[PDB]
Amino acid sequence: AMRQCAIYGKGGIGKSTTTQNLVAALAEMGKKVMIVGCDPKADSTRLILHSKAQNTIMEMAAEAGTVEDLELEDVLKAGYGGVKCVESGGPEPGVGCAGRGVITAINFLEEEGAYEDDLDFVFYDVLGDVVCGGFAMPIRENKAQEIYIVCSGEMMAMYAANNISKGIVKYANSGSVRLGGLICNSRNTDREDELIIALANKLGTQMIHFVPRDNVVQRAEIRRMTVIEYDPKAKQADEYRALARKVVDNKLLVIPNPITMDELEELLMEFGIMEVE
Amino acid sequence: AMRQCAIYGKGGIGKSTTTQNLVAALAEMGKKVMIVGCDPKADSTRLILHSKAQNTIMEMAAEAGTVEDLELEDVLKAGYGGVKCVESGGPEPGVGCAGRGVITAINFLEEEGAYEDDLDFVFYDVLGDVVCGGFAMPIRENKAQEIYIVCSGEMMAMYAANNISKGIVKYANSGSVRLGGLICNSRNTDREDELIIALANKLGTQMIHFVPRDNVVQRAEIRRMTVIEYDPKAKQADEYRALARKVVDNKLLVIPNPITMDELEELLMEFGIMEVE
Ligand SMILES: Nc1ncnc2c1ncn2[C@@H]1O[C@H](COP(=O)(O)OP(=O)(O)O)[C@@H](O)[C@H]1O
Ligand SMILES: Nc1ncnc2c1ncn2[C@@H]1O[C@H](COP(=O)(O)OP(=O)(O)O)[C@@H](O)[C@H]1O
Ligand SMILES: [Mg+2]
Ligand SMILES: [Mg+2]
Repeated sequence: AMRQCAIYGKGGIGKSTTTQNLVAALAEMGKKVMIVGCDPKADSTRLILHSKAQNTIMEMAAEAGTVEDLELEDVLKAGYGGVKCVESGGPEPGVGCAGRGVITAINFLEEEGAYEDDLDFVFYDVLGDVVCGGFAMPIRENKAQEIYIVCSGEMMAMYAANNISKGIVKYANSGSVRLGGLICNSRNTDREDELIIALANKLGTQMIHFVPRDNVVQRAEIRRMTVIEYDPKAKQADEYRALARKVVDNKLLVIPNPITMDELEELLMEFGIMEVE
Repeated sequence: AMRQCAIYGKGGIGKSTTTQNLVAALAEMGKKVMIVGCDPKADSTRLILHSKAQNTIMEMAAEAGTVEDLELEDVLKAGYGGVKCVESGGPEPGVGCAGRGVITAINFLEEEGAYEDDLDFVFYDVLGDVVCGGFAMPIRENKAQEIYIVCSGEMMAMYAANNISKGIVKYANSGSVRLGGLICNSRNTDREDELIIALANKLGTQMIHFVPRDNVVQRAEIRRMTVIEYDPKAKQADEYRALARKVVDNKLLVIPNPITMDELEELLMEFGIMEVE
């Protein structure tokens, strides 16, 4: 068995940083993990690979001729802790559907046998600002059974969490895609943890971890590393280890209860977020 | 003549706040303005209308039967300063293309004669995290001749600005869509203004205004108002008046020069952004 997990969230919220650090912690534990980048930014594996980014399946297929001329051994790349990494890519802006490369990538990986019995986890790092096309495919096509949403006390981040939850509800009749939890990537604001806990409770899930804002992340990323690799003794490394432990142990996978915009606004007002100075 | 402008940018960067405040300042000056919401969040007109949000063309068409059963006089709503407001809407998450409602809305507005000679400006408030489907339509179909990108020293915000610029370049052979400038919506970080000026120069454009981070925005928005209406004497009101003046006077509309990710990273490192504590 392997657990298929997808990390969703609005752009810039911390999906790739959180995913790569969580996965590094899992590898440090002895888990075998694959990361599948499903964001056109295509930098979802750079901290595992110590790289600028990674050439995408869409790019490699175009240079090879067709995706079928690609071999899995040429596409997947291993980095820190033996974590295997692949990037979907996507069309250039203004051309075709930004999510089209995700469909091509996931189907290629399945056909080519990337989902070897030995994997313990697959993480898809998925753009979440729209829930359509290839970005909806992990949910619509039952590819990621456990969705974790990175979010913060930002209204936009919570709105995205609600929209992703609506997509999960839409496809609940088929497959087994469920919301596994919210991950609060802190903006260093008062009561933020309480706010995301409250949002999670309203959606029917939980806040699986509160990730502090910590500049060690920037220092590690400037060096193309997870915090786990860059400074295993960092306080922030232990934060990602705690998140990884809780993901491993998590058994709550729900069909979420999307909320109204009135409920979101009440949450913000209640927890004095919009009133913090 | 009327100037057709589109405000693009990543989610949560400040498009709707900036657009509505800029437009309120234009109306305060005596300009006639229409705002067309092109973001599924569909709250791009609430501060002009003093409202929760606005019912969308997609919603109204579904209740009426077809979009052709709708009348312009039932769709457009006027708020502060006589500013006319409409929201496109979009499909629910997981269903169909998130941008489909933008195509329906803009075509409806054109067919129904919303672009009356008396308008001085139309502003489209467009989701910019992907540049495809209906979100690319204002560029692809030559609807917004002047694109202004709201951005900040956030790497994701600058990446979005570059991707939108790539979309402008893609469609430069036809129509007349051009990049008019970057608007820095400040994160209260050192040298941010210099950073966005540098990015603008690399793209071939300009930073048309640096909008400070100011909590009066939250206080006005809690009351469903632009700062312009809420407190015309606020320092931030004068900031939006300065932005509006510079938009009115702006004559630089370029085919931009998208940059590499290496150039973006160098910009961040140069201006010690990622190294600010
Ligand atoms: N917990 C954190 N502390 C400090 N910086 C963070 C943290 N999480 C993310 N970041 C920073 O935020 C930026 C965006 O994170 P990223 O993971 O790339 O977002 P996404 O993948 O959701 O677009 C990066 O510069 C990263 O260094
Ligand atoms: N200059 C500013 N100062 C303070 N808060 C701001 C400013 N600009 C935007 N905001 C806040 O940021 C949030 C997102 O702005 P919004 O315009 O809704 O973003 P977008 O439309 O790009 O998703 C809102 O809560 C708004 O109050
Ligand atoms: Mg990312
Ligand atoms: Mg908006």
